[PDB]
Amino acid sequence: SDYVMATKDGRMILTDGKPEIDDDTGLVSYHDQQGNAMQINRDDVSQIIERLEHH
Repeated sequence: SDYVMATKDGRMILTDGKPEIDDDTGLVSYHDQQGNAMQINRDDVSQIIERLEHH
């Protein structure tokens, strides 16, 4: 329930909510920290990390 996005160029983008891989557009959609809807070329994304939360 805490997603992290790894980019092919090394960056380790934190996010708010689960990103969206649209294979129909070749785009990954996401919200960052300031409530901003963003889009990044799927191609520049290498991994989608879900960090499970535990009580």
